[PDB]
Amino acid sequence: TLHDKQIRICHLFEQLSRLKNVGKLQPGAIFSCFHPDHLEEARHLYEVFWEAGDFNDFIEIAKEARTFVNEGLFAFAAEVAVLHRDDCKGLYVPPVQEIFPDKFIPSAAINEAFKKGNILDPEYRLAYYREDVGINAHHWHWHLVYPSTWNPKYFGKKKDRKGELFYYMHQQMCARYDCERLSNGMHRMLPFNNFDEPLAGYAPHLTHVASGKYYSPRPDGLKLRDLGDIEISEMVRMRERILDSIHLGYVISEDGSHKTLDELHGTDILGALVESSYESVNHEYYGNLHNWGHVTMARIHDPDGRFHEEPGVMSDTSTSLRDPIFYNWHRFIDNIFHEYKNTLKPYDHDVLNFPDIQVQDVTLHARVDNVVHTFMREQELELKHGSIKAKYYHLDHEPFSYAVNVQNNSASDKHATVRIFLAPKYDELGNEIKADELRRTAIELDKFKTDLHPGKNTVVRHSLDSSVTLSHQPTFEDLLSEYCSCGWPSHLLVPKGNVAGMEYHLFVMLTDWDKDKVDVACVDAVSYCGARDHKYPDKKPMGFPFDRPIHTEHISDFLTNNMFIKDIKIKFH
Ligand SMILES: [Cu+2]
Ligand SMILES: [Cu+2]
Repeated sequence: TLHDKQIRICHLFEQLSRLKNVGKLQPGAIFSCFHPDHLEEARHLYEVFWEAGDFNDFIEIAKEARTFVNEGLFAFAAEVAVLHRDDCKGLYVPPVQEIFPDKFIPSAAINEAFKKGNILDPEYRLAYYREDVGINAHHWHWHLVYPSTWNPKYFGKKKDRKGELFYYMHQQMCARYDCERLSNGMHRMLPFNNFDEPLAGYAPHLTHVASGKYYSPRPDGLKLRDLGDIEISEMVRMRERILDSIHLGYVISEDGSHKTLDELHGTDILGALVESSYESVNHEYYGNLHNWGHVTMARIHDPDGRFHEEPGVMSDTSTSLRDPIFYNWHRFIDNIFHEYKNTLKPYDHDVLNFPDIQVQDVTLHARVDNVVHTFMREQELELKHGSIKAKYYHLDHEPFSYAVNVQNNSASDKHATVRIFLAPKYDELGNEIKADELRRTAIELDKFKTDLHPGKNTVVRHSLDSSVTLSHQPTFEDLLSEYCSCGWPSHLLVPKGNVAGMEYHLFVMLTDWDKDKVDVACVDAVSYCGARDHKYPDKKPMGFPFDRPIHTEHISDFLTNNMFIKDIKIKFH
């Protein structure tokens, strides 16, 4: 954690733009976080970096490898290294939007400051969400804490419930996007499940200064076609083999034997073979579905390379959320997991009820009570480390707090985990969204431990303490819970809502912490990012109580005593 070490790490990712089997991908080219060949070389470099004898040696071969290796590859590999090396514990890694400002700021803005029009598509209304600097940044960091190439034996340690977190992090990005479509009066996103459908287009307007090239645009009307490395009918075959297994209740291992998709580990098993991580039980049979969709959608404009055009924004984790088809593709992937959760039996009163506890009231305090206000806000970005500043505007909300009045009818002190979620009340056509439909649109706002003393209790919690968000990201000139960069953007905690004020259900559930607790640095954004070197500190399935099918029609009829829904309104300006 010495400042000396931080400054040295800070120099490694300064103006970016034994090592035999590294240096296959060219400098200047756009690195793909999803293509198998690209990730294999990324693995080799972070393996060299973790094998390095000490911090003196790690900085040495690293300083050495960046002079000839691709800068995307190097950044990926160097961040996995800083994050997992014991000697690097305490050290931050500098903002990705500062390393490569050209992946977060428009091509025009970069051009308009190098040594110094009107809207025609409704999707532009949602650019505040998809093109947000912090959301794209988070997505980069999330995949580096949880990489698909992670080999648990090599590193001597497991990433707990990584397959289940792949599912949950991506289900939440989709659920949060839909709250933004409905906020803007639009329908919920449809899944790209017929692979013969023509895709809608997107032009990213992002240059790749390192070579004077760009992330290739996608016109409207192209349909997925076979690339040299994969055929589309092979992806249809992977989807069918997975649904098969989901409906049978078991998965077939490489040795031909049957692993069962039980309630404990089934989501994790399935997450490992759908994304396709190293931990997949049978890669030759189930494939690499999620990651091959990213690749075929990213190179759809040049399936076989003859045009020598770079991939689209879908090939990178720092830019894929910008593209509207990211959500179509991930709602299709979320449907695979949703088809599995539906084979699970609805929770019983016993698993939901926390018996002597009764939540009596919930109030959101914020200028006007039970109303949250959002607006746009400017921020600058320093471009001199990856040029000087560039201003942009993002969604932000006003600070708020929750006041939950609990009644502990026990004669002793209980310990509870307060679970807070937010879900829209109506759809864009004024209809009440039924209980089961809410499962797909409920976003996690918080999860924290509280102590309940007998009788009346009033739990106060502040929006800034949210277990979903990153509370701090120090700039490059700052470096010259803690030190990790994963976490949802604070300014994007709740949705935009509209000018009249949109209705949202604020759900609060209190469960028994002595049943949820599992046995720690970087728990700032625990919900979405987990904890460093520790297993996920909640035994309940991610998204509880919304992951299994709810058979009641209205969600208020689903409520037990330890649950409460307060209807609030989010208003924009
Ligand atoms: Cu992702
Ligand atoms: Cu993805």
